[PDB]
Amino acid sequence: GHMKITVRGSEMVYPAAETPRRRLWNSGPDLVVPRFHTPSVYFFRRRDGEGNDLAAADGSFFDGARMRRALAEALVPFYPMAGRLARDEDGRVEIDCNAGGVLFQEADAPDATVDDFGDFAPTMELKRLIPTVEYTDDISAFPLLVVQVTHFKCGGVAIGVGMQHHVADGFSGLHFINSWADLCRGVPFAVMPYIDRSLLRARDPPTPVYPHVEYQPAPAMLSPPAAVAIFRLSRADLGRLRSQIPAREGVPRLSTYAVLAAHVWRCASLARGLPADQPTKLYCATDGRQRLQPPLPEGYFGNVIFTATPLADAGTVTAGVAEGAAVIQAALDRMDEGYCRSALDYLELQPDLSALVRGAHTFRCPNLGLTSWVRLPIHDADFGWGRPVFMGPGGIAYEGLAFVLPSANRDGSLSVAISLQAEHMEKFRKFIYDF
Ligand SMILES: CC(C)(COP(=O)(O)OP(=O)(O)OC[C@H]1O[C@@H](n2cnc3c(N)ncnc32)[C@H](O)[C@@H]1OP(=O)(O)O)[C@@H](O)C(=O)NCCC(=O)NCCSC(=O)/C=C/c1ccc(O)cc1
Repeated sequence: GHMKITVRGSEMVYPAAETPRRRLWNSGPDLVVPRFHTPSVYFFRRRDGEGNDLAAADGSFFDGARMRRALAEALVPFYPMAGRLARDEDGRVEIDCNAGGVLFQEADAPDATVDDFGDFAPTMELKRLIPTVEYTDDISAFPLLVVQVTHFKCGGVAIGVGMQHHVADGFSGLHFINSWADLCRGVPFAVMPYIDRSLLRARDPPTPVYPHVEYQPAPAMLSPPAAVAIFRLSRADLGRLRSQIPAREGVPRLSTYAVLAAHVWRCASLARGLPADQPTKLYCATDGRQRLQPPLPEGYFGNVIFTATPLADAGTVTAGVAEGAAVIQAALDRMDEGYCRSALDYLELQPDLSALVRGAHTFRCPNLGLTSWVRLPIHDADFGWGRPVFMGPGGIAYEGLAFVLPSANRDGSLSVAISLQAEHMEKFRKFIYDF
């Protein structure tokens, strides 16, 4: 259906104090992440478990003025967020820290309730909860951060975030949002951001020592409307799925990501009807912070995304989750300090990094992307009126792109949010539970 959603006011929000005016150099990983405003949506319920109103003692519940004041404070240490994209003399995209501000707006949905969104699948209707950005040829023209706070008939609220990917990855993006939340809640946030990105500069001279398959063009089909859905697997399902894989003494244990990813990859491949000899490539975003040595400063503010790309004939992936999980874990296992360091050097040698940008052509059939949010603090944004009951991607712009989401409660379930061709989704829906 098409929900009535009325925007009651838009406002640019600026840092509430002096911030540095500068150009901020972007690292190779900053430049190869997707070129969108990464969409996320938060839902907050007006009543708790037992039916108590979650409004504060002063009657507030996501009061706009308060949120904007806290936002302005947050933008002082996180000042690149209030910047704009630009290019350096060489044509390399950078951030112009010019305190141009972020878009904040409020909306009302007078006839819809949080419950109407059901499972919170990242449909184009869910995307309506994030402000829309008009992309022209002037890359400096739009804010890097847009936010909408939407109020519902039930008293509940959605916060829709869109964060231009050059500025921050998951950890750094949520570091900002959660810090904003902390300020709004009336507590100082624990970790000041570290802004300079030169720590991720390549070595001089660059000395790559791997082919870096992750930056090579993805396989094409050997010589359509995209559906979106979300699927929960209970702790017991994930257990049973793991128990299907032989775990023998002396064989290193597969990660839950590798097992689940093998399952998703196998199901998508079967649903797409891939022949056994069709190559297929799975794109796995990997956090460099856990891999680089010495570790980066705790508050490093930027992208530290490296990419693991298992690649196999569809025959290997569909033969079973055991075989697919092994291929994925091997690809993950490659992602150590020396590999991530080599990748920085490799990216430095490229004449034009915009060519390596991951987008529609990257994730589309016969390939796949599976971005884990399992260890991101997506449920910690408490602005003063409680923790969210759901957080997920606002939409999924590319076919073949999927997310692993952790549960908002303690049940240890995981959900897979995914986009596939409509004809293929109909099969995927059945296959993901058909084990
Ligand atoms: C993706 C990998 C390869 C797979 O891992 P994962 O699903 O994230 O899970 P982990 O494997 O790291 O952690 C799970 C394991 O760790 C264990 N564990 C688990 N939490 C614990 C614990 N607190 N204590 C101690 N043991 C534990 C847990 O038991 C579990 O064990 P096991 O079942 O044996 O696998 C992992 O290495 C990794 O790099 N994860 C991070 C990937 C990442 O950075 N994704 C974000 C990309 S950027 C993006 O999407 C941006 C979004 C965004 C969003 C909002 C914005 O505003 C802006 C942007």
